[PDB]
Amino acid sequence: DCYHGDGQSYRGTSSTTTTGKKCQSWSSMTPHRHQKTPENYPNAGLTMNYCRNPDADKGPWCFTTDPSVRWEYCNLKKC
Repeated sequence: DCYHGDGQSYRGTSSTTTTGKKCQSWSSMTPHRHQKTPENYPNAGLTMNYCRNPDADKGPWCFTTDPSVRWEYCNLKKC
């Protein structure tokens, strides 16, 4: 659907970036290793590969499943 404000409260099912790439799961370290895991960000709703905003950036984002592109913003409109 959409997100409000900076989308740190977004708990949707969206999981595709702005360029149509599929998001990587927050609990996997492949293809990109990272520290934005549910253990490090317990209140961010980090589940499956859904778009989220653990670091309080401008809007929901995800690590991508393309080995060449670490992360991008998600394909979501601002409510």
